[PDB]
Amino acid sequence: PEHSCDVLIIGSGAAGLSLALRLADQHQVIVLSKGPVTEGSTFYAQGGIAAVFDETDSIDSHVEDTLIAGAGICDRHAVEFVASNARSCVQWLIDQGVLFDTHIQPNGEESYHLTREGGHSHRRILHAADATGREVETTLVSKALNHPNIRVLERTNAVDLIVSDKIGLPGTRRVVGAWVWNRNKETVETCHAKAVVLATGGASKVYQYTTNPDISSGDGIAMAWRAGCRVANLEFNQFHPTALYHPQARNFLLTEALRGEGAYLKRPDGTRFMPDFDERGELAPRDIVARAIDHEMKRLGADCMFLDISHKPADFIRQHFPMIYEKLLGLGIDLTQEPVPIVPAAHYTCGGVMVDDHGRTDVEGLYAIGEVSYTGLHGANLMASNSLLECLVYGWSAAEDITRRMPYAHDISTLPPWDESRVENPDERVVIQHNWHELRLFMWDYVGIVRTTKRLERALRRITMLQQEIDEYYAHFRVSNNLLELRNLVQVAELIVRCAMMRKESRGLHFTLDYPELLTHSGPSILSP
Ligand SMILES: Cc1cc2nc3c(=O)[nH]c(=O)nc-3n(C[C@H](O)[C@H](O)[C@H](O)COP(=O)(O)OP(=O)(O)OC[C@H]3O[C@@H](n4cnc5c(N)ncnc54)[C@H](O)[C@@H]3O)c2cc1C
Ligand code: NA
Repeated sequence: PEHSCDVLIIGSGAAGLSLALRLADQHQVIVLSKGPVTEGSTFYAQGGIAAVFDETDSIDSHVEDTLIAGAGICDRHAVEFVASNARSCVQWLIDQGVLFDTHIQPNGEESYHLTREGGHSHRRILHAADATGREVETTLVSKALNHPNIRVLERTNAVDLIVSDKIGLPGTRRVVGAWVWNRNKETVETCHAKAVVLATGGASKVYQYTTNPDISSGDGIAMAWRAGCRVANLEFNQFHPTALYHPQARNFLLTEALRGEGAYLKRPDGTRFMPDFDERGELAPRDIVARAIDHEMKRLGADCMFLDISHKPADFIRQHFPMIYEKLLGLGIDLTQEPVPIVPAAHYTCGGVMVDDHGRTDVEGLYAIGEVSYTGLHGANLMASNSLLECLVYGWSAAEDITRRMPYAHDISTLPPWDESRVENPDERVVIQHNWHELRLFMWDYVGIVRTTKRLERALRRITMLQQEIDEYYAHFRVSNNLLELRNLVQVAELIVRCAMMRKESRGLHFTLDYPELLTHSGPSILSP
């Protein structure tokens, strides 16, 4: 028909492309990508992927580090599980063409050089200079493009998934495709499939400041919800503690790896502030550091803080942080000689769509893996470099489950075409622009790093106004990117806030002045549609 395949993968970053390869030798796969095929967080990951490779290190530490960085609510099977398959998955990646920095020199022979970021307690982060992402994305991309059974559809923005009991199909609720805005030809076309996989990324763009590409609008979280999936833990959004505070800093992240190799966190006056907050100093986990930086900006009334690796050999630095060095230089900053100004910005969505060990969601035929998901691995706070890591493990387990299921799968039926609504309004379009800004601004102030019930009230009320306001002014409006994206950001913002109002405690990334203490029995926050 319009478009047909066996497995439709929505998203083409680490989660999707990698899942796509595993499926390719025996399935017909179509990977969508809302912008160019490589635009996505993955392409921008710097510091690398955690796995366990050193004789000295052990799966045990990597788990325990994760259970700690997760502030008590990581789900254990989930952490071990995943702790227990990296390299293999990491190895798989390598067997695909990925080149991680080789050492040269244990004191006998060559290996994979390894960094560390906060919460780690052994060195096990494979990287490629200070720009792992480019190497992974670039490669999975190239493999998927040169494979007969995977069709890559760029500039294709999914709008919603097709659920059988919603289009009068009979049988249990299950996904059977998605309607997609074909950016280039400006229609919504229909894509049929036997399995749909959400690999869309996260949502940090709901926040005014973020380390993210402009794609990270939470679309798949929203799609899944509109389709019936429960979602969880969306109050746990991570604000990476060191993003560049420079006017031309579109949105840039200085890797945690910097701290991992000696970088320092300083006050505008030169002093190191972390030890006022946590023995773990520069390498404590992110909810705690981000909070400290936030605390100090407020107390001091300062625009910012600084990241300094000067104390270190120009050469070390330039060989281990090429990309960041090349690029702070264009902004007339010398990572080699000066402290860089940095601020905490929205970086990763710890929560998302509930899914089990094979990436399955609550709706048959619908999977989700990667940042768009919630597995239990990150509890209340991700540990650095577990993210790409989750993307890979779940692309595997999911490939396995699907593969086993495809042979018994129902035959690809015809579907209703999307009802292109078609009204226009040059001015109201602009308004859709005001609202996006509006949202991102109030979520920063009202569902940010420090929180209170009363601010969460303000946030929900404003989101409610936005949704009422949207049904009313943009239910008949012709599809477009901005409108698609705004419906999604607003939807996801609701789940975030509602999840945040449920937690009567301060844990991991959720900190609220009205409950500074810990409950003794916690768990995830769960919302169902
Ligand atoms: C600056 C930065 C650095 C990072 N560095 C690291 C690191 O070194 N190590 C690590 O583990 N993690 C790192 N992360 C976190 C980790 O990078 C991400 O969580 C991971 O890349 C998420 O990948 P993904 O496959 O799940 O989604 P993404 O790579 O973000 O891609 C999602 C894909 O979904 C597609 N998509 C989204 N919405 C739609 C839609 N509506 N319709 C159709 N397609 C859609 C997008 O087009 C995109 O192709 C970093 C993140 C950032 C932002
Ligand atoms: Na997630």
